[PDB]
Amino acid sequence: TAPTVVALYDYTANRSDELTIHRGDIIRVFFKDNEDWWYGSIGKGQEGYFPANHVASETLYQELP
Repeated sequence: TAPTVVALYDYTANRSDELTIHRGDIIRVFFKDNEDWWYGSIGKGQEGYFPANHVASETLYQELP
C-alpha cells in the first residue's frame, strides 16, 4: 500500500494538496486513497495527491523500450 513508483505520464497539480509529476519522477507512495487517487512524496516536504493511472512500478519503468 506504500510502494515507490515512477511517473509514466505528466500531471500538473490542480489543487493545493496535489503534486506536479513528470515522466520519470520517482514517487514514494504514502497512501492509496482509492483506485483513482494516491498520495505521496517526490522529495523532502513535497507531498500531495496524484492520479494512480499516471504511475507504474519501478520494474515496468525499467523494462520500457
